[PDB]
Amino acid sequence: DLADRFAELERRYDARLGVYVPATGTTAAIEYRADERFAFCSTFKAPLVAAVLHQNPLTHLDKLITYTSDDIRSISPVAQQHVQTGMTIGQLCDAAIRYSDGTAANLLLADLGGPGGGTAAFTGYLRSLGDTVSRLDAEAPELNRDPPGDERDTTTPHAIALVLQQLVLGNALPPDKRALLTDWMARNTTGAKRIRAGFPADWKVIDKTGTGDYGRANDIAVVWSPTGVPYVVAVMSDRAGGGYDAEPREALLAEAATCVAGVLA
Ligand SMILES: *C(=O)[C@@H](NC(=O)[C@H](N)c1ccccc1)[C@@H]1N[C@@H](C(=O)O)C(C)(C)S1
Repeated sequence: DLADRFAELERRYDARLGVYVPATGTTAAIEYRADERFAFCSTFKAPLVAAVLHQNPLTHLDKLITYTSDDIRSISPVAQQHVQTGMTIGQLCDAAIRYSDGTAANLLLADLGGPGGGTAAFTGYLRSLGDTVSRLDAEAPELNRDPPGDERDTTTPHAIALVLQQLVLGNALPPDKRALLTDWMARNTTGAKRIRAGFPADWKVIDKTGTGDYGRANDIAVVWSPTGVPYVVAVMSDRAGGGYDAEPREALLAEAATCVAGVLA
């Protein structure tokens, strides 16, 4: 039984696990702790890129953004290198999704603009998609640090899956912008050991990960069967029992995804 398997994984990893797969043509929704809040961590970068794409003409991708030494405040594998040159909006989107670059995401939040360095506008974008649950309150590095249970900087597996479904499968974005987001997630470099590890190689997987303090490890994905039937998969986890420095455990997500894949096969 799925719920039993998910509970077994929680015990194995001393973790809290949340899973949501929306209902489809012939499958019921899969849900486990799906309405409990979990920190977004870097998963917010996927709808962030959607918001920036939606907000602007496509060629806003070519706008060069400049920044400085004091802007590097978080893991930023790509932006660390381009302080002098600056990065285009398209480069920032690419880095935010594919390398989970924190500076890139902070700069995208500032591009979106408005109160809270862009976090209010980000939240407003989610509200426009019918998500009355999620909230972003801080940028990097703070957004990954809220104590377990705190509602700041949280979503739920259910909420984020419905958002991702609209962005990738539905009509939240026009086809050209939708393809940009989809391709960046398809080319993600950080997800090999999470949802991807749970699905057979002949399933397509696109995803965006997040990792945070208190053992936080998330992954949100869209997967397509070998015959092109898509499913949205959100898996979220934390390990409050280990305190702030608890190690995130990717294997928990790989195992959860393997269980989901077994049901969807
Ligand atoms: C988003 O979740 C980001 N997380 C962090 O910057 C955390 N402070 C962190 C936790 C563990 C190791 C390094 C940083 C980025 N997204 C993560 C991910 O996509 O899983 C990351 C580890 C690639 S950094």
